[PDB]
Amino acid sequence: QGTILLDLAPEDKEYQSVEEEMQSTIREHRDGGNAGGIFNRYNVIRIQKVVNKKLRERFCHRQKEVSEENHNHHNERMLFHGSPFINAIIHKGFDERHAYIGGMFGAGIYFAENSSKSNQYVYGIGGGTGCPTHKDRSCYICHRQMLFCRVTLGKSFLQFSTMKMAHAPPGHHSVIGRPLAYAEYVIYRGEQAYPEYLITYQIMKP
Ligand SMILES: [Zn+2]
Repeated sequence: QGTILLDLAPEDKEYQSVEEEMQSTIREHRDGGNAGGIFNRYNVIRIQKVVNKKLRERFCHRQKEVSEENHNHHNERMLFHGSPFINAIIHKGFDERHAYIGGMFGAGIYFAENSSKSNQYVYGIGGGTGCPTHKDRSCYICHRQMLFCRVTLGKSFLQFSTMKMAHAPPGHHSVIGRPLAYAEYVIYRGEQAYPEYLITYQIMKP
């Protein structure tokens, strides 16, 4: 019932689909690569499928709950996640302890539709101290990991202003924050995300 990790063959449709979503969603960030480093491309080392029967059942139960609360619209999206606690997430799921961070859109679990936005969170807020080994936010050596996740958004609060908020208004299951304007997706319950794919990669020096 615990986690099984399956290495995907680069010739597999799933590997190719995930790598292409990861590469195609790279953007040039407003910070000129301060947080996540300077790159236009990833070198994908491997992609692992994450199979956890218990996490999947709880995700499916929560999605049905959210669907019923939002006129049968669970609004599932495939979104990227970066976190220093990725290793814990694939084994134990999104734990509101340590999966939660702060940001412009309040405390919660942060996802992005752009892989390069999630890359800014891999080593912590604003890239933290960068890679453990070289303390380098733009390390081209160290292997990074990010997740590509199934995320139940239900009813989203759309935030567009650069205003610090604590939490979404009542009756909302997520925030979509857009302060260019790359969208960040915040959820408040760990069971609203399933870590489908573990991507091991390097950022490439242009
Ligand atoms: Zn490094």
